Amino acid sequence: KKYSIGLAIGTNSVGWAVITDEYKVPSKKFKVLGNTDRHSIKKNLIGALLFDSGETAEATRLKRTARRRYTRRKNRILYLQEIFSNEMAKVDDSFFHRLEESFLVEEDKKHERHPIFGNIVDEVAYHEKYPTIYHLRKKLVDSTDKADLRLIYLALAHMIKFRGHFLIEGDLNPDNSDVDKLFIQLVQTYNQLFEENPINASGVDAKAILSARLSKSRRLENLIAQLPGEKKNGLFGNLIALSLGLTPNFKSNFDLAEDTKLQLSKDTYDDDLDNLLAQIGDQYADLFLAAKNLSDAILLSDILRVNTEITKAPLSASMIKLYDEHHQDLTLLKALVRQQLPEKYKEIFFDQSKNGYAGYIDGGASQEEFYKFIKPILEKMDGTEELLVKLNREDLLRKQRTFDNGIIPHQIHLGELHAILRRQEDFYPFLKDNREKIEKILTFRIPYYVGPLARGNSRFAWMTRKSEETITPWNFEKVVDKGASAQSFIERMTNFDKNLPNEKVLPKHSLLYEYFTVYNELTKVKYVTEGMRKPAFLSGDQKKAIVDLLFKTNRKVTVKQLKEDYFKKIEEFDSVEISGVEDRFNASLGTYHDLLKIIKDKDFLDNEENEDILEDIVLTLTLFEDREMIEERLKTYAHLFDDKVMKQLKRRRYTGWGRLSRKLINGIRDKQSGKTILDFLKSDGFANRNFIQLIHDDSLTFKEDIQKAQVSSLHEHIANLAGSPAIKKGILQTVKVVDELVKVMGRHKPENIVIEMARQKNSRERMKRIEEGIKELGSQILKEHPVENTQLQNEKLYLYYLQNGRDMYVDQELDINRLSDYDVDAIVPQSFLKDDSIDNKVLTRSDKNRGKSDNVPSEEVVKKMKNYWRQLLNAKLITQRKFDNLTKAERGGLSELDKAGFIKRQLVETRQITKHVAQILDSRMNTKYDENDKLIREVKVITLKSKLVSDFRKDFQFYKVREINNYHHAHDAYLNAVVGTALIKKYPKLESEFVYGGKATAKYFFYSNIMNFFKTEIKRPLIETNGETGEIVWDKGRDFATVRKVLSMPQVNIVKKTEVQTGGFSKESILPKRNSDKLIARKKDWDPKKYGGFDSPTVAYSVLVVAKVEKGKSKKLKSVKELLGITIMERSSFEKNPIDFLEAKGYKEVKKDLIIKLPKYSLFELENGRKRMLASAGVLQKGNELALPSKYVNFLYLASHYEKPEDNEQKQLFVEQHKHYLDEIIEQISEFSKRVILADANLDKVLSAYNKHRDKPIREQAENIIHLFTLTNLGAPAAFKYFDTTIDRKRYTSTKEVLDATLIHQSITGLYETRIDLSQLGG
RNA sequence: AUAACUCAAUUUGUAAAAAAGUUUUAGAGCUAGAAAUAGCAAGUUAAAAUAAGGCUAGUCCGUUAUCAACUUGAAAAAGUG
DNA sequence: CAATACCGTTTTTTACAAATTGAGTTAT
DNA sequence: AAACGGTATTG
Repeated sequence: KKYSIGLAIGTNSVGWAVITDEYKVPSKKFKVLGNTDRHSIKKNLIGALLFDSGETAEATRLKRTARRRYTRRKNRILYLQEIFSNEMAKVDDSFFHRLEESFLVEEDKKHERHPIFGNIVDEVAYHEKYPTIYHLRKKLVDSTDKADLRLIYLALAHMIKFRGHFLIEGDLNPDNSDVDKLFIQLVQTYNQLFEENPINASGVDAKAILSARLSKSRRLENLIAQLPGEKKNGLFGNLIALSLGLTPNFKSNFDLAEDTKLQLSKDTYDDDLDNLLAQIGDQYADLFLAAKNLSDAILLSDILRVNTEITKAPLSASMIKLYDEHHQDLTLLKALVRQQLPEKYKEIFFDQSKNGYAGYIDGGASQEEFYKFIKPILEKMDGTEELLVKLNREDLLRKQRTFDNGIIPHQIHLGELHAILRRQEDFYPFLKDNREKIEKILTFRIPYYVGPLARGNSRFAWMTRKSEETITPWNFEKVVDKGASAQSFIERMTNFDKNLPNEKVLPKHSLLYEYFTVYNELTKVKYVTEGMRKPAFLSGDQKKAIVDLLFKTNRKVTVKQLKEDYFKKIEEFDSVEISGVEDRFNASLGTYHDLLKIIKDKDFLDNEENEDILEDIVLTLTLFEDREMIEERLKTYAHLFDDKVMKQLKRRRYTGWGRLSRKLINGIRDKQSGKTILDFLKSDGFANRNFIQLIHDDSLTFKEDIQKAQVSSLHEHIANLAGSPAIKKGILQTVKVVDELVKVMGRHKPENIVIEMARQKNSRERMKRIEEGIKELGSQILKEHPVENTQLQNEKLYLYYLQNGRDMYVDQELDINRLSDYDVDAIVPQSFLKDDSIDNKVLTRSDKNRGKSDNVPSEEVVKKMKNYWRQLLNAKLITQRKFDNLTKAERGGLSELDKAGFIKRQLVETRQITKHVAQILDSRMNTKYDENDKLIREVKVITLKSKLVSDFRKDFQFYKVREINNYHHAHDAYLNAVVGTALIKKYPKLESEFVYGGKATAKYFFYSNIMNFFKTEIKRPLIETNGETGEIVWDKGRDFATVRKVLSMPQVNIVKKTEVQTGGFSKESILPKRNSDKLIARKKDWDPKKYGGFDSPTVAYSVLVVAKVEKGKSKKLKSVKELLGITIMERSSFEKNPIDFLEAKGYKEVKKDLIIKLPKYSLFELENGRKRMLASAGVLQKGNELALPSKYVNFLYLASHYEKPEDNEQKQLFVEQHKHYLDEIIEQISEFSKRVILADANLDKVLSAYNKHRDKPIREQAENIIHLFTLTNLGAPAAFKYFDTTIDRKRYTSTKEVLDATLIHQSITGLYETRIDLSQLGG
């Protein structure tokens, strides 16, 4: 009767198992529906659902936002053409049409094929005169002549279409007129102060050096080499760093506290410089106001590098510089190939397949791939000197439109747009009148805090209209309510107070929130001095004075400040011992001081009468980050403040939200006392009750008034947990298998459910970690030992680099060729913490350098290495967490309680995600109440970590080999049920920890020995029992036999979740034209034989069609049965009307009643038990699991790791004994592969390989057998190696055989099947 | 197990922007040759598209999540061994 | 028909909220 | 980032 369920919850599977009293897995007879002659079947109640990962919403979002970018850029051009429409119609009334049809081949074009002037002589003339658009852009900026309107339009349209970035705020004029002197205005402002060590400027060419072909980083070095007696990280070299753009320490420059890096482009900087200047005095911001005055020209230099006082179009002129240089260098490279290498010219200048010029210009070859190719050639010939200077500088044969124009800000483009408009407005009255309109098309940008400009058909939209009517760059302010919209952008994402759930949380930085924060910490500080019996609470008055004197004067108050500045001076004690605060108060009045600095007067802060004004100011400063909108919402308090001060508040932005509301903190009243929570936190007699105390006090009304304010789908519930969509898919399925297992078990609930649930890009972030950390350390280790990204995925090499080539425990340089002789020691030993992260790993010469094994590293070490752990910490080359764990011995180290804590974590699952899954299953199984209206827990939900079954597997030789088949998930769920239920039968004490719903030494020994009742020796007995109840928990000499027998059962229900495919219509590669039915038109009228198009559409699902086709001149109707793949693009027109769709495909007399949907993984059974899974309309997958006997699984396990005491005698002697298990396994793979795989040629290749490698070691043959299973695995054929032989995938490239096979519709567990024979439909 | 605070690190979800890439056309190829083909010249730029599309017609929406079969249901889901 | 092999859009920036993990403080 | 279905090309 009684039973339990076991579950193993992964991202790609749910393992499940039903067990009874004696840890047995029952079997039953299940109906078999359908049209076959089998009416029923025996099944074991063990199984696994397999499924493809749920994906994140990201890909979908980056597509969505780019789509919106595309539609808006189109609108940008359509705004400009609409302005030009009238006057364009008088110059050339087909001009906008010829442009829209530029894509179409001549035979589909309505107008003459030359787009700009609609004839060949004028178009050839345009290109000879304006080889690039930048040549035209410069001309229209500088020239004063009336221009052709078409030419005007094309220059503005290109600037509006490719308009650059919105990263810099406000206005940009090119100033490169005085980099030869701005530099020497700052050499003199710095040479007045440091008049006792003056810098020889020697009219040195700063114009060149700072702003060369080369970088910023280097360009500093090269300037400071040209200055005798100046450390390149000295005060002038530090300033000069900034004037480029880098963050120096500035710390030793002036010998202060911590590090005072700046950055002239960050907004922090106006306000930040007086953080350094309010240390060294206002007398030194003429050395920074001469170092902003060059922070300009250095900004623009790397793009522009053309004298700006001879063109208002420095950008286009720079582009023309690349065009001319490209022209010269190529006529030269051509001469120098002809005179010195002429046999190669065709390859370099005609062959597109090869990454020469032909490849660069007309093939698929990149600037990098081109440069890589001809460096050999260009140096394998003299004369090519100055050409190679450029190749190394990435200045050689540059295109104008390239990866690096990313840096160009929209303000540069706007400069030329403005210029051109000022020129031609003199001739074109419409341009003068619409100059501001046009400039606005380039400039306008929907604010991120407004979002889609929707009309309540966008699930993503939130913006509000003042006016129902079309939004435009021009009417935007008058029609969008930017304020309402900026607020919703935040409010629609923010929390409500969990205790008063209709009240919204306060801004984290609210003065009231911070008062709450401080008083809560402060009302539990307790002190003791001279002749006081015990330590006591602070009082009301005491807290007021401590708040008033200390908290309202310094960001941090320290325990020292509370001893020396308070108790010493007002309470007059010589020594005071305080408890509840260590070092400094976590809470602080951050906003109080921020606001004191900007509004001078403290009486205004301290005056309660105007608390509401002050809360609304910070709410404004939190809600918005647009200083305009701040200023607009702040000007209502401009009556109560100076001019100077509104310019300072306008700047004081804040970020973050509380967990609590104003109402809860300081509105709601204890009925009795009439006091708010904050009221109590300020003064609560001699009780000094906490926030969380007051919430839970029966003596007070807060507990029930909160109860009053409280308020009450599965799919919804799950999808709204915090966790990876991948793991959320596993969760929903496990809930659906549990629901099925209850139905099969007669709607009877289980006794218990035992869940356990598993734990270039990686290599580009690491390289970023490495580069930035060494830059911060200033270490030449990279020049000494250079590294490609992808070899930093070696754990020893990455740790070597993150350690600056040093032993992390000794202060000795590590030799980079000896990593082999070096240990990777865990910081917290693995014996306590199962963490394989870089966060708890370190590289050392000898692991023993750490100190003793049984703790965190030695104080001796910590003492000697510390200053070194904090260089790496300040460099991001370790995290605070690694740092805190390295140093821990100086704070005492690992307490016996700490160690016991960790041994518990290894067995007790604490992750919030797995707890919710338990809670869901508890709430769903336990729904019943008693006479007294108490919840009846009819079902215990039990949570294990994976270590328990992994240990139990290793400890009793129930080895998993993952790659034999999919059974191990099922197996794990079974072993969870048995270890689960057994464990709380032996120790009902542990329900505390495992069931939802000298004292450290004992705990420690207890949990590390908890699992001993399974073992016969450690002297303890066969039958094992519950002390109090006298229940049998484990027949140690029979219960292991039932576990061996269950794991041996060949018939385990494995189910691949069948799925309709969704996603991109096809691959995205826009292919060239080819004659081929495969190409898919990128638009209705673009025949892919003329225009190219898409390849490879995804089939959403396949559909069995029985119909007729026409054959012959005759069109005699011929019967067909086959699968047609319905593509994601097609699916919706196929569903609107199945018939019409198939009839358009060539089908007749379609039998509509035999159309079967066949989603991906649809399972078919053929001859001899052979099964196939549908991959697609014309591709199948391996649908069988190979049930290898357990004696072979174990042999493969141990064999494959001879790297395993007197226990390893029996282990290595079992392998050597049963070496003939090798042949017996090869034979099991071939009998399987011959009856079900049908890869005749691939089998011969594995057999020849096996027999050829027989004299090789057993270990090495077993590792290689484990590869051979990929031959046999369920799913898509895939390549594997045998030793050195590669066996390429034998693929199933037709679905015809399944048309006459048996379709098997499986329920989620596999227990219920509907079997269809398809030989019984096709006429 | 749970709440607030502090510090660090993660993960999820949203919006606003940028630069390329690719595709077709445009940018008169020249000269010998009956042609097959052979010499030389040339190249850096632009337009337009960037899921087909959709109706709600917005400067919106269009790749996430959810899916055995049978009956019921627009669906969500429920009933069926 | 089978064996064989090739291919696959990419980078970057700004603004924000939430939950989570894990080292501290105070509590239910 | 592979993995593995689309595609062509080869007899």
